Amino acid sequence: NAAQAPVSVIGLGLMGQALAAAFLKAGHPTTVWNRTAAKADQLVSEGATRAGSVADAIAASPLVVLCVTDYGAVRELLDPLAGSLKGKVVVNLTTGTSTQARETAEWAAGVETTYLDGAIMAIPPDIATDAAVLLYSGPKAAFEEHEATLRALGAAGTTYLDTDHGLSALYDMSLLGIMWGVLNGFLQGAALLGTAKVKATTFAPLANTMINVITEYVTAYAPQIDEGKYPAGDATMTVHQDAMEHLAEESETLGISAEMPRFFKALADRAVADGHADSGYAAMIEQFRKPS
Amino acid sequence: TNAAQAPVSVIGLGLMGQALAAAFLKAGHPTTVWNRTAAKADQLVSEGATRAGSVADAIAASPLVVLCVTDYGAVRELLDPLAGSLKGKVVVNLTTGTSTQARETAEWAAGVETTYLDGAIMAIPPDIATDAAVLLYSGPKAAFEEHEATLRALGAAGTTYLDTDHGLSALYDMSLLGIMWGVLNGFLQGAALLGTAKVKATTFAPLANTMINVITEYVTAYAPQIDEGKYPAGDATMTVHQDAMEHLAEESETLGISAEMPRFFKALADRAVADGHADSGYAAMIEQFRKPS
Ligand SMILES: NC(=O)c1ccc[n+]([C@@H]2O[C@H](COP(=O)([O-])OP(=O)(O)OC[C@H]3O[C@@H](n4cnc5c(N)ncnc54)[C@H](OP(=O)(O)O)[C@@H]3O)[C@@H](O)[C@H]2O)c1
Ligand SMILES: NC(=O)c1ccc[n+]([C@@H]2O[C@H](COP(=O)([O-])OP(=O)(O)OC[C@H]3O[C@@H](n4cnc5c(N)ncnc54)[C@H](OP(=O)(O)O)[C@@H]3O)[C@@H](O)[C@H]2O)c1
Repeated sequence: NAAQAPVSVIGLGLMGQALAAAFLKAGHPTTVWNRTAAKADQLVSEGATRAGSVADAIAASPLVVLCVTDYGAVRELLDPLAGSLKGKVVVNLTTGTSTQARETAEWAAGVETTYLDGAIMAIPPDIATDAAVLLYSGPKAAFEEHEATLRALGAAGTTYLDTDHGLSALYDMSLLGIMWGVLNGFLQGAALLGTAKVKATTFAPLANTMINVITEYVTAYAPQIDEGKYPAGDATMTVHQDAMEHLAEESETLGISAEMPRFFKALADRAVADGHADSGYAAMIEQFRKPS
Repeated sequence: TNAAQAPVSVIGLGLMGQALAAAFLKAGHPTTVWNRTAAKADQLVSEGATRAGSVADAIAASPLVVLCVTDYGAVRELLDPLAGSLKGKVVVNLTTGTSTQARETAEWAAGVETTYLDGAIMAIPPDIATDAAVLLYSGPKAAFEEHEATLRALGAAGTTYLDTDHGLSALYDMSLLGIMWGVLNGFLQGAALLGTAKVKATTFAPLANTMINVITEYVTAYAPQIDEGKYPAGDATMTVHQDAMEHLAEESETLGISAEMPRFFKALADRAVADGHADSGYAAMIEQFRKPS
């Protein structure tokens, strides 16, 4: 039970406030602390306990969640309190780099404390909804002990990765790259359809229907990438390349941007040059691996 | 019982045409077929399709006539000579082409008093007649409604009417392919990045798909902002997007993979910031996609 699983939240910015709110509404006794005291007021009025100091906030709970600007801020808060951390589980949902995650984990074992490094794939209003994804890396046992508590932040999207703490930051970037790819795809299409007086609101649901179809292509292409074998099946790179041609041309003609379609065409042109005219789109992995 | 009463002819039996005729046949339509190279019809004829001897026979055989050939040059070559023969027929042209070709062909069709729908197929042949198939139609609404049930044999869930401008089918086609490449390139970027830490693409795939599903909700929220020209930050400012694109690009260069796409994405964001949209949400990016380059 949640009443038997206390948790402290250190950092009550926009995201930290929503995490504390989620812990509280799921029935955890929730201790909070922020450098700027007034950011706790709304949460205190709703039943959270205001800690007197960072030390108190750590002592209050066996599970300690951090969510501040950067890992500089994290070290500033925790360095002085090494002794205070023994036997606690620290869950750091601050966004940072791979190396920061790994170095912080190293420092934590050094002072005998358990450390998970997380990454939040969500905006504050989506915390505690099925739309929330939250990634955790580090010791599996500590994740299992606190799984039920952590699921208060997003029951469906709470996801353990592996032991390397640095995976959380890598998966974060990788998923954001997908987000920008999807959204830029949609925006290109809205601009094109806009020249024929089609509204983006009219286009959205059909765009989403298509995005859902494409997830099946992701699933089919994945083993091809791992095996290094790129059978055309469906459609050759030559067919993709020709279709990219038409998108670029019709974009230049109708008076909108053609930069992305031309950039996409260039990548395909390189795969053709490397011998993959008759291979399928999975062969494009080779272009994304080539430096600069 | 309905399909037995709804004949359809298919003109063009290439890889895609064969799958369309197969779908019509297995849904119980009496299906007449014709191909220039006559032997490509054998498999379908053996399964119960009628071999039309000529294009004219194929047109006489059915009230609904579907074409699916290489290009609109091929389409005109086949149909021009048969103007008079087409009165009272519905011609459904699922050949891929440009906007202008659709509109010119529709003009020719009214000229010879026939009904003409211009379609585009967003599917591979094996996906025809599955819930994965999307098929787009533009032109007269009444003709689409009359034959909707029959057409749904090609993909019951994804058979979609757009509007009266015949040219819309080709525009929507391109727009959706752009989305496909954006999704797939996003996935490939991520697989290459995770591959440096010995994470397999198959381990990454399910999480990538979970995330793609979440992103559909962002598309839905951004769409009205685009139509209204008002781009409230809500969630995440362009400054936040810009910084995160920075980190993706840097970590990519460091780990020895391509950083061209992340840098290209950053460039577009840099221009939105320069135009004053630091505190706007991602919908403000529509302005960059509308600028001629
Ligand atoms: N907002 C989102 O949608 C979102 C999504 C995913 C991930 N994240 C990540 O979550 C983390 C927090 O984001 P946010 O949205 O809450 O940012 P924010 O609203 O700007 O708040 C930042 C928090 O860090 C604290 N802080 C900064 N420097 C500090 C220091 N030296 N000592 C003590 N406290 C310090 C702030 O204290 P004061 O309140 O005293 O200034 C505040 O509690 C970031 O790493 C962010 O990238 C955010
Ligand atoms: N394959 C796909 O995944 C796919 C997906 C979406 C859209 N499409 C579109 O579907 C259309 C057909 O593609 P496909 O994949 O079926 O191509 P295909 O396998 O190359 O077949 C082309 C068809 O067009 C016929 N043809 C070409 N010129 C002709 C002419 N002058 N007179 C009579 N017939 C002619 C061919 O007859 P012969 O057999 O006698 O050559 C054949 O039946 C294309 O516009 C394509 O872009 C295909």
